[PDB]
Amino acid sequence: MLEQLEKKLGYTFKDKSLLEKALTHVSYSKKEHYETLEFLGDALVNFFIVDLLVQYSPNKREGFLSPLKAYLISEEFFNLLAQKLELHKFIRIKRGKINETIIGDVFEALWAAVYIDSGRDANFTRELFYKLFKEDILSAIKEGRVKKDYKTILQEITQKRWKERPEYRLISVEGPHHKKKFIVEAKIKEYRTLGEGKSKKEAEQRAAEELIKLLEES
Amino acid sequence: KMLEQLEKKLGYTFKDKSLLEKALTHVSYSKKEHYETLEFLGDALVNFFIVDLLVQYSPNKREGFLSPLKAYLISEEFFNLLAQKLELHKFIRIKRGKINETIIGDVFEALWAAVYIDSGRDANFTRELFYKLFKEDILSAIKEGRVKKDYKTILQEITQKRWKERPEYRLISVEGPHHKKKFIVEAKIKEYRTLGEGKSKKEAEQRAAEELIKLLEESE
RNA sequence: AAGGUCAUUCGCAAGAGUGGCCUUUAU
RNA sequence: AAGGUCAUUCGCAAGAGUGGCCUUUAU
Ligand SMILES: Nc1ncnc2c1ncn2[C@@H]1O[C@H](COP(=O)(O)O)[C@@H](O)[C@H]1O
Ligand SMILES: Nc1ncnc2c1ncn2[C@@H]1O[C@H](COP(=O)(O)O)[C@@H](O)[C@H]1O
Ligand SMILES: [Mg+2]
Ligand SMILES: [Mg+2]
Ligand SMILES: [Mg+2]
Ligand SMILES: [Mg+2]
Ligand SMILES: [Mg+2]
Ligand SMILES: [Mg+2]
Ligand SMILES: [Mg+2]
Ligand SMILES: [Mg+2]
Ligand SMILES: [Mg+2]
Repeated sequence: MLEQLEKKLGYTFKDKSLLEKALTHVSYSKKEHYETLEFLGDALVNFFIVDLLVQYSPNKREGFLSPLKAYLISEEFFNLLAQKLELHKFIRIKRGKINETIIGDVFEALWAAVYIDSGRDANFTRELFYKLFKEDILSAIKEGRVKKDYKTILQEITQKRWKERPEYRLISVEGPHHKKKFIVEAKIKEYRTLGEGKSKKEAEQRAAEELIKLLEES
Repeated sequence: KMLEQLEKKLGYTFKDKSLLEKALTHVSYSKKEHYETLEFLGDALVNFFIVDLLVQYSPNKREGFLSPLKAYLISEEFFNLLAQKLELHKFIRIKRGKINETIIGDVFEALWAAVYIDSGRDANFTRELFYKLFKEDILSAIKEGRVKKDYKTILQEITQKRWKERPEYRLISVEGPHHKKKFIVEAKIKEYRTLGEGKSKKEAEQRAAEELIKLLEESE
């Protein structure tokens, strides 16, 4: 069933045991799993994306490119690129959902696989990667489909205005001990908002988005 | 130019000298044409070189084993060590300021991005050039335990397994001009205490943590 | 890495670098 | 990313994955 991936990919392995290893979670083999390929793949793809950014972005200033990169090398973004490859259909895994973290790990492991299989031909792998995703990446940027970091955007707003940082405090924690929903207040001066999520961080991001919003209505 | 000497050490001659010059130029010297963007590309480029090397020659290729190696091998400190081979500091163009380890580590990244660009974005070629200069020295530093230790992390792993607790760090003193400050910090776990000195809290906590680890290996 | 802040340098301002601190994001 | 820990799964132990929390490092 690797052949469907090999077509979506447009590459055929000279060693299918590499491709297999890259699609295989440890809960299906503690002998041959994506972990190591995931390590190389992260470095290899971060490089692809950054290289891409320096090529096409007119504003080449590190203060501009950086927060772009923080998004385009993120698990959240890798999962989107994986959707083009229907990556979840090829993942050797037993007990556990194929959640965003697994998908992203495989996506990293995959490109490591291609790289090594091509004989560590980074030039080839890079262009193959660009063949698949360059237009998708560049279009996300152009159309503003880049996830905003509201906590950082907020704090930079309030530090310029009041030389202070907002306060996030925990309001409630409810649900089964791994299906928890957090509710968090975010406050600056006397402006107060709420957020809810499945991590303390996620709820703080929501509240902070509301707070940015609230400060603009005023 | 003088660039011929660097080019010699490097084993590569630039087609575009301006490209080389930009990688060696701080913004204090030229707000128009300096190393910042190259530095950005280089960080990703060089990290990859390091990582691919680690995966290639290491028997233990576990995530949680390689990552701490990587964490030292892609650090400003370690890049300053590689820079020495090129004598990078005598080529850097900088105006009102010393050429500290941050500048050198920055230029080390930029220079590699510059070779990369100047080669027509040939990553295979650039990676082999890096290796020619640096592969043996890198592998040998790993082999010979010349890898800097993350004491604060080592220590909290020690105290957590033994006592299910993290050491406590408290500020004892600060000394000097707000831009040339010297910190003294205490690390504590149970009744064991050590002191540490540094030019930043983190560096002092690091020295404190190291001594505490030593203390714990005498009694525990 | 980014923002604020203390120091310092570019005569002050604006803007920038470097050093410290605090905080925040991504990997 | 690592360690501790809560939850959960692999029948328990051992080991490992996933989700939460806390802490630490590197870029
Ligand atoms: N918080 C962190 N501290 C140290 N290294 C990290 C951290 N996050 C990511 N890394 C490094 O980046 C590699 C790839 O990360 P990842 O894509 O999240 O699996 C890891 O194996 C580590 O070497
Ligand atoms: N703490 C950080 N938060 C976010 N991005 C970072 C951080 N440290 C390094 N980076 C990213 O890595 C790039 C290279 O870092 P550097 O080698 O320190 O100049 C930066 O330009 C950022 O894109
Ligand atoms: Mg990654
Ligand atoms: Mg992981
Ligand atoms: Mg990863
Ligand atoms: Mg928190
Ligand atoms: Mg770097
Ligand atoms: Mg850098
Ligand atoms: Mg910098
Ligand atoms: Mg900075
Ligand atoms: Mg982990």
